Amino acid sequence: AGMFRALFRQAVEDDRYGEFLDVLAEASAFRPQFASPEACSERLDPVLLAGGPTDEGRAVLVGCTGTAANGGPHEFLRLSTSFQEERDFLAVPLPGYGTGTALLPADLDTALDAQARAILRAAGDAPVVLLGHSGGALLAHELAFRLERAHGAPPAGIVLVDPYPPGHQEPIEVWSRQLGEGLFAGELEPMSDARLLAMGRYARFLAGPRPGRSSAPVLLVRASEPLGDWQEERGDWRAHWDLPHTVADVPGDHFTMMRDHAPAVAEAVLSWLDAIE
Amino acid sequence: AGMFRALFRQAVEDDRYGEFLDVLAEASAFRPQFASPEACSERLDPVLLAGGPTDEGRAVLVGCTGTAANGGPHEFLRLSTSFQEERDFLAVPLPGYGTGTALLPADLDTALDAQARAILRAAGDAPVVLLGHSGGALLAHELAFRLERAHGAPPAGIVLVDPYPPGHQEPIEVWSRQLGEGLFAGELEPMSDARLLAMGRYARFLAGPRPGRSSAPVLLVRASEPLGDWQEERGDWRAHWDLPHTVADVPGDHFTMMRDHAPAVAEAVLSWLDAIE
Repeated sequence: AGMFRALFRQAVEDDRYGEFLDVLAEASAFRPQFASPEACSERLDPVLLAGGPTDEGRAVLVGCTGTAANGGPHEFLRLSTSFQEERDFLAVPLPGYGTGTALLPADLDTALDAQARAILRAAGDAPVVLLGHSGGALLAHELAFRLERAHGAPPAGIVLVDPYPPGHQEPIEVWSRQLGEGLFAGELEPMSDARLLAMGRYARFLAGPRPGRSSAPVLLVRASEPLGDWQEERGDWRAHWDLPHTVADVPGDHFTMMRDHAPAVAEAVLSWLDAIE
Repeated sequence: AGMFRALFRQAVEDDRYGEFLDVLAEASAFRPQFASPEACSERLDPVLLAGGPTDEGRAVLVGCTGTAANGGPHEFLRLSTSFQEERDFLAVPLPGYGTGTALLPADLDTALDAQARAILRAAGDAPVVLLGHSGGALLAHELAFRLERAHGAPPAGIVLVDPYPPGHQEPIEVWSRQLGEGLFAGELEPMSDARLLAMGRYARFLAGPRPGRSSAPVLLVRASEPLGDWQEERGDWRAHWDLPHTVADVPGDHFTMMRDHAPAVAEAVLSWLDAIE
């Protein structure tokens, strides 16, 4: 399709994923934006992917879509099947990826607020537990902090699946070629240039300094196999979070933990949710 | 057309032409390149646009295509008609703008060597006078120096039409909006994203330090009208070259000197050529 995808393919071929993500971030400043949560063009209505049991007061799980330009509403499909008959699971879209092409958020807080309003409509009064994978894990925690402080609705918990926060990103930078190759392997259609610009823009959002820590307890779910090669002498390659409530290790790598081994992730989540309520 | 064009249009509207030319330069690093003049994909066969009188040892004019993404083989068409029955006029393409998409040069010297070899073939035994406008004027001079220094064959002269070399570009920045608007106004079809990356790549080449100075005599041709508003207390808005052999002023501004007033440009060239030989 478009030139950004062709350039990005070349960048991954030449092992320069990070350099090209910076180009996408810079280019993204020239796309139409939205600066107030109200100015948002898309409907961020969460999609119900699994139903809980017929009852009460139980937490609903909200999946926070990650930044992958090849992603979208299919991200949590495999995982959600293990929640059927256990928990409601809602998937909330990320602003800037839809349709027409969606406006990009002016800053992260503008996108988080538009998500927070959509989640509060769909969840009604049930307690909310957020879940995210990789960059979606970072976004789930930033959203949890936004719901606390700007919307007076603190979530009951956060599930961070393989997060690599600023200061602990080194292994995911070393494996950046595998991230890029996984984006192309995961194409169900050619990544549009609009979505690659969204991906670059959110990546830069989530690299910045964001000191707030949510008060909600954190479940840290970690892959057990490394995504690529790794020298023992470089230390621990694993995902990381500061002071998690619970830590769970599941089979698979950064990618296959949410595919072939998604049931192991679901079981860690379900046990944790029962414990904390 | 493509996303780069739409981004560029937005950048011009927001008075950010220069910042977006930098995004194009950075992005252009991920296009396939050629590193040897042999490895150049397209053939740089110079096109004969006007023929001189049939007789000897008269110089032929070589038009050095400029950097504008909206340019190409039409650039010298109205200028060349005034050379018919006076001087051979050849237009040499600029590598990376053609065709399958054209390979970009690894550095400016690589592209200049490719042009140098096509020109030496096409000109045969005739002395050569190089001519260029705006960014093409900077390229004409760099080509003149390459021919003298690396190929041992200095041209008989250089015609620089409205050059703004590094160190003398304050008007080019003050008028950046008008330059961007003149690019879109000059479109005969939509600027392709490949040509926009070519333009950004050559613009960065021409911003870098290039110390070599040609020993060929220079005709400096300047526009007489300012392209935009300019407080004369700043200094001179006009085009500049150090130690020109001759200076000629022609009607029109930076753009209209070459369309509406090309005959005035041609007449200054033809009179200068007779003088130096």
